[PDB]
Amino acid sequence: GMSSLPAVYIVSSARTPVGSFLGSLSSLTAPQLGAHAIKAALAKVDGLKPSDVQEVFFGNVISANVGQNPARQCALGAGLEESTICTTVNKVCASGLKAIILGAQTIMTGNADVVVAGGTESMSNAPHYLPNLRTGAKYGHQSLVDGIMKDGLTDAGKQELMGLQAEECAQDHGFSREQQDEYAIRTYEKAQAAQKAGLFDEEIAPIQLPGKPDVTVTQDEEPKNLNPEKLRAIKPAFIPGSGTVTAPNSSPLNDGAAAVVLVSEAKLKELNLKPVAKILGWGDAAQQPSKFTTAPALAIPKALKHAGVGQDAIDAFEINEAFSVVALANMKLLGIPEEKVNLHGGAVAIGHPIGASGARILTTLLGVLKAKKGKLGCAGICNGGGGASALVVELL
Amino acid sequence: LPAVYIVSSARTPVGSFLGSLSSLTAPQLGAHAIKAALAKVDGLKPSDVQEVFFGNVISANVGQNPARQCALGAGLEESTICTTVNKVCASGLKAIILGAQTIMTGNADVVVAGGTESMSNAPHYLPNLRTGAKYGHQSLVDGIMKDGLTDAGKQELMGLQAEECAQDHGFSREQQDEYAIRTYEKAQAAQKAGLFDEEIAPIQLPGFRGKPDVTVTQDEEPKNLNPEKLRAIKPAFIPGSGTVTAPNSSPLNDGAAAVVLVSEAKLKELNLKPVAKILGWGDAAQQPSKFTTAPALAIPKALKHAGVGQDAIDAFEINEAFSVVALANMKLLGIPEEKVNLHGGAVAIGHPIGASGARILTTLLGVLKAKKGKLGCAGICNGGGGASALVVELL
Amino acid sequence: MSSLPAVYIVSSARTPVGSFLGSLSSLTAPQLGAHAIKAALAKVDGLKPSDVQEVFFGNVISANVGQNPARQCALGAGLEESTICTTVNKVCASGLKAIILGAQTIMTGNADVVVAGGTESMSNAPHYLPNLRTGAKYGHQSLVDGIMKDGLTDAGKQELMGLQAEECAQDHGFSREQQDEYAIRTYEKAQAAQKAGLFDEEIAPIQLPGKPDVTVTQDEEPKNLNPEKLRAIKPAFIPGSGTVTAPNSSPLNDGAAAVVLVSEAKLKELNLKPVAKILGWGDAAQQPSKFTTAPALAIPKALKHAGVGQDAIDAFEINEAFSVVALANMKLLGIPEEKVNLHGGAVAIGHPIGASGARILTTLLGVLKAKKGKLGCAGICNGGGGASALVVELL
Amino acid sequence: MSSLPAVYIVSSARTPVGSFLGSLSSLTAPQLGAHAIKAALAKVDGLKPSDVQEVFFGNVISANVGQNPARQCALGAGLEESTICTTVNKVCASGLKAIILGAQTIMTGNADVVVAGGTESMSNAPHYLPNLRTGAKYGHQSLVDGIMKDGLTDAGKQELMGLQAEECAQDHGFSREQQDEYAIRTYEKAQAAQKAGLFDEEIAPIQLPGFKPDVTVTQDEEPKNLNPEKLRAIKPAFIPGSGTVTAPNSSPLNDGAAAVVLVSEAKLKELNLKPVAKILGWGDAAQQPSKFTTAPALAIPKALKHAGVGQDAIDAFEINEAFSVVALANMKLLGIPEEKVNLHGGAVAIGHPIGASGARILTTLLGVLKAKKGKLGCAGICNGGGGASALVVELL
Ligand SMILES: [Cl-]
Ligand SMILES: [Cl-]
Ligand SMILES: [Cl-]
Ligand SMILES: [Cl-]
Ligand SMILES: [Rb+]
Ligand SMILES: [Rb+]
Ligand SMILES: [Rb+]
Ligand SMILES: [Rb+]
Ligand SMILES: [Rb+]
Ligand SMILES: [Rb+]
Ligand SMILES: [Rb+]
Ligand SMILES: [Rb+]
Ligand SMILES: [Rb+]
Ligand SMILES: [Rb+]
Ligand SMILES: [Rb+]
Ligand SMILES: [Rb+]
Ligand SMILES: [Rb+]
Repeated sequence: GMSSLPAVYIVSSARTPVGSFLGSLSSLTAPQLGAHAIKAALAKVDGLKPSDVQEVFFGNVISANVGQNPARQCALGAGLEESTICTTVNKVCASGLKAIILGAQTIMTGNADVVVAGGTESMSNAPHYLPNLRTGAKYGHQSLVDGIMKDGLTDAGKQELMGLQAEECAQDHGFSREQQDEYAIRTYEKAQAAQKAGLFDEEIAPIQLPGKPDVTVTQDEEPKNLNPEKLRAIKPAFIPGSGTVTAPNSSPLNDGAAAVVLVSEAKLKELNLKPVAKILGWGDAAQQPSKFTTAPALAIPKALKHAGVGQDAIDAFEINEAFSVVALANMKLLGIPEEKVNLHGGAVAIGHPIGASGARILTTLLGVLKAKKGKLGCAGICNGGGGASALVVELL
Repeated sequence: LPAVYIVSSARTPVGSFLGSLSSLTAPQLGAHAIKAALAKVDGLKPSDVQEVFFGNVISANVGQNPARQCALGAGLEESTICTTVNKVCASGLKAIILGAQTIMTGNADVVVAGGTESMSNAPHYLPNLRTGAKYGHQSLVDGIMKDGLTDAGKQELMGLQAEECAQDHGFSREQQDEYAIRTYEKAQAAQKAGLFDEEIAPIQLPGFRGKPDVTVTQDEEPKNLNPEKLRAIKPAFIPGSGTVTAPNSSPLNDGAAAVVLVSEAKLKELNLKPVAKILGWGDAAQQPSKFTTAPALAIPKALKHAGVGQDAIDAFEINEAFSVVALANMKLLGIPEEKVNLHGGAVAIGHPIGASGARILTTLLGVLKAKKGKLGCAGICNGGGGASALVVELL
Repeated sequence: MSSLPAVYIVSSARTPVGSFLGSLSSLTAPQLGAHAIKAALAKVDGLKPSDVQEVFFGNVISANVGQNPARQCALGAGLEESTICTTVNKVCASGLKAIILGAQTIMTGNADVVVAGGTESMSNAPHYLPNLRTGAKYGHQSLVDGIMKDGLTDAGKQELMGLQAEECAQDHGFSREQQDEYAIRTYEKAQAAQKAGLFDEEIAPIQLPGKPDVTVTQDEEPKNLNPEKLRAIKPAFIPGSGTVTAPNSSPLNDGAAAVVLVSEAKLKELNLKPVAKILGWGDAAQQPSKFTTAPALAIPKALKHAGVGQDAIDAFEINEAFSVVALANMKLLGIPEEKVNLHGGAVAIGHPIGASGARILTTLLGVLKAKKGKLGCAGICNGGGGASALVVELL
Repeated sequence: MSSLPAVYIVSSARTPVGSFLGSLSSLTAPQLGAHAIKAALAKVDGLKPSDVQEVFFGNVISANVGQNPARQCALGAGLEESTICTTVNKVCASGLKAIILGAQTIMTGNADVVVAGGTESMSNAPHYLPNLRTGAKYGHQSLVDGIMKDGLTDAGKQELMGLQAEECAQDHGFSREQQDEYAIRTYEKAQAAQKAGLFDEEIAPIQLPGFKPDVTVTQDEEPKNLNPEKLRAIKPAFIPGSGTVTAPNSSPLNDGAAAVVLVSEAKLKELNLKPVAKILGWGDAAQQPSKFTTAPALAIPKALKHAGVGQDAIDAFEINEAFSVVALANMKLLGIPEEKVNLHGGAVAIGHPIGASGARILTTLLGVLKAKKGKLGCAGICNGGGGASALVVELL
């Protein structure tokens, strides 16, 4: 059981704003975004130094042309000691949450006391691939492969976009274009309402862009884009005519990063640190790849069981909105009412930098718990390939 | 914390760059190694495997989650948890470490861990098509150079980091060439004595347009040694004064390796016979350009974590990123070469970077069984300034 | 020359000249060329498009335009499938060499009605991947900009034309200031001609399918004159001491131009009213990096072929590949600027390279009419060392 | 043409024709062209390379060849920087239209010594990336094969010329078997000519310097590849099942160049040059693009009428074998017996470097007239887009 293992505390978290594809943060690389989130998270822990960080796990999916070990570049960019252990993690969309699980485990096996974990993604700076230049292609037109499509959005087995599998999800659990559109509208409003109230101000670390004075990106870029008129009238994106999944009710392509700082019980009292939360348990699950959309229906109960906590005891859920239908399907399958789900909006309105989103939603979950005066939270995120990861936190 | 047992391991032949295995993708190599290792364990079904950690560095164009593709191609259940890991050249060993940790915290009873790389199939990148470039010649980036072989800070290839290592600790073109010949001869002796045959799962490549079927059983590189050609070849990274060459460096390669890990409880429940027991591990890191000598920190950290002294180890696998890397670390730890890489190393065998961390552990178990040894240690440096080390006991 | 059958220009037309990636960048080179051909034929009272027997059309950067750009221009303009079509490349002189060949084909009796001219879409010039058939096993590769490679780079020196312009400033002693004042004068002349409607007759406006429809009626570059910015900008090819700038060089541009040529017998048969008579021509060439002053050879040769003295020419068109090219040829030939490019030149109007040779001829006929002149001469240098020139009489 | 100034051929020369990515693939198009020009000039006793005033050179796929391929050919062959140089593109007819334009430039008195011909390096045709200047934000992108785009595809229908060859087989009733047995006969004629040394005079062997032993390329690469059983058993190349056009009975893709040296009557007498042949006339013609296959049935009578020569007076024809079916159809339409056609084999067996073939077949034609003691020859060559060019010569 968890209680036979040492405790792990979150003592801070931070995230960049989430920029739009080729948008506000498109000039920064994935490690520049990662360094920014790590540095801002560490600056929040009173009593802890960046040189105290021993190990880093950082998610990143589309690592092509990012260079050697994205996590190492995030760590050194943030002013961490060159002695820091750094590992990049790829569990597609869940990478940012699995990096946190692996960070927690490294404290629990006793191999570190201070760990930074999270994820980063610069989808704007994902390149195109030329796959056959070494052996040559003697004759015929050839292809420049979009690295986002190939390594981020296509299921490897069926060679099928995730949106076509989200469409399969809509067929599977009975959710219409209208049901997905009105959900999409509601989470955009929740995200806009949070923005208007300043409820992202704590978690977000504004970015200063050089160039005489500086430009500052302080807000997530996608929430303001809501136009309910065009949203309900838009042509569907994956099945012309009878499709239900659209770009407005799907997650966008985005840039962003998020980071949490984990410490062991020894270091927490030895440095007399203020803990923000405790990790109570986690769960990974996986099923048929084309059914990844509902893999949180397995991961979430497994994480609750690991934590020894009931689904009704949870005050707030973060169920990552890869698509609107993903949130609706898992809510129906679990019997979770939407009034406890994605209370400041979700990825459909906020953005989905795929390697970071597992940590982004945990960052937001902590804000939701403080803002709405809850204690227990559960984050669940599906990933292409059939999997999902889930985590259970107690606000301290 | 619960004990972690290795019940089997397997590896592909290591193919040469654009060579015997260049038609196979990294998930194809990885799946091959996984189901080969699982077939060696009687009493364990492939459906018993709950989680997979697989190393892979140059993942571009491999498709979503290389480790998931390795697991599903190997016949594992769609319920398996699959994570791809990149710690550059240490990826295959760090995957095994994460796998053992997952057993130790009680979240899995059967884990497959390892690594794969198809350097033959690493693409080139066009990085500015999305925003465009109005006028000017543009660059196609070689993914091997950018994401595998170039240090991020210095923007210098690994062979220049290895020239630092030579000047830092005092090894000449002669001492590195003599070492390369010794490890080539050690690799050729093992092939002839059949000492790789257990650990290598041969790959069948059937041609069927009237073409003949092909079986790859050997590692492709060891046979290529020519000491006369080796000694007289020109330097590769610094003209005239350089000590590092292509023959005394590791090559680019294709390969995969896997281990099956089980918990103390599952080993008893299913009546499994263990091959080894993981005793401890250690990750370490220092200045990025000095990554060549990071094993000098990782290896003692892994020895200390395991409660085992340096003089107790029967054999070391110190991954030969370059001949000079083995020579430098052998100097700083005080290890005699008579207890290092006893069946050859990556200079002669090949270096599919994502896989080598698990490749040298696989070969290490073959060293201990053949030499009738008890305690083995493997450490592997990685670009960025880090290294990973692991200590096993044969049973 | 006079001892051969006479050749008459019965019409001419040009597109507006669009800026690089500007107002005409959505049209392909054959679409621009077809537009110019159709508009030239529409001006000839008593001649049908079906009477056109043969086409010569210039085009330099033909990559990805498809088979035989000239044939595509011809069919796109509505000419018969019986029409003989040949694409011509003499780099920047292509459009004028095309007209020379068209005249010769009438002179040797093989046609009575010929359309000739040139077209270029520099906006739609592709990038090249040169080594994908045989492969490149390892290393960063390049994507070659087709404009630089096939248009603007001298093959022997592998230096861009701007550096040949600097050779010209050094060889004939023209400072940054002299080049800048020339550039301002030619922009002013182009703007004046524009505003006075003097390009209205020669230009065939282009309608783009719509948003609603957009019509392009004016050359895009002339309005861009800013004298203060032009005098203060940094030099574009040699830092610090350079003299050649983007303002005082020709730009990259899109456009086409065409003339309709007929024999003397066909003029009478169809009772056609000629606009001008071709009196003679000349090509010349010298050292490739000195292509800038090859018109100082080709212009005297064309005048001698035409049996016309230099002083009798009422207006010259000396193509402004750079401001320094006009200055140097005016100096070498002793031609006063008051007789040169009277409605502006390519520094201000634009330089679609395969078309400019025919573009300046169309403009020259307009100049001779507007300024009440009879004899004109067009001269255009080209990458590689060459130049072409042609003498016309306005009737 | 009789009332027009005379034009003499004083020499000709061609490279060996190399297979696609074969014996000559390391040479650029201007390197091949320079070789042919220099070799042709070396044959003229009493004429210097510095006497050449003007050059017309065919070349179709000029992408990445650099400025003015013809100029590069001329300067590479050692001609003066004063030489006037123009590159010509009438697709497959380029090399013969170049010679026509060269003859005209003598006839109008603007030159007395002209070199004309053509060159193609199909091995070194690049691929194109068409949308890098404006960018392409998202999606896989095409790399266009320059051979397919600029050499082999009719611009109107976007149809490969092999498909229009099938239209020819259907239009004129030529079976798979008629095309195959024609192909075998022309391979046999090429082999027989090769073996008897009948190409030795016209071919200029190429010496490739070793980077490694030097390599001399002496013979055309394709004739030896004839395998009659495999030629008859191979699948069709363009229409599965019912197709009649195959790779063996079509022209290959090839590298090579050819050149002729032309002089005026005055210059022939001034330098006391020995003429090889006289150009008697020429003709170009065109029709519906997809019927380019039988455009030589228009060009040949037009060139004969221009020359004042009857079809029956011709001792030998070169009808360029773009496809076997092209030679069969033009022989049928014009009533020309095969025993007068391509007496040393044609492009199906020798190869088809498209910018050079128009000049290559004229060089070979001069060799056939000498070997067979003929006097009057006619070369005709169809070209993509609907055209053809033809030329009549008299051996002196
Ligand atoms: Cl998965
Ligand atoms: Cl590292
Ligand atoms: Cl030239
Ligand atoms: Cl045509
Ligand atoms: Rb701090
Ligand atoms: Rb903040
Ligand atoms: Rb959206
Ligand atoms: Rb088994
Ligand atoms: Rb085996
Ligand atoms: Rb080696
Ligand atoms: Rb008309
Ligand atoms: Rb008329
Ligand atoms: Rb007009
Ligand atoms: Rb300009
Ligand atoms: Rb000679
Ligand atoms: Rb010869
Ligand atoms: Rb053939």
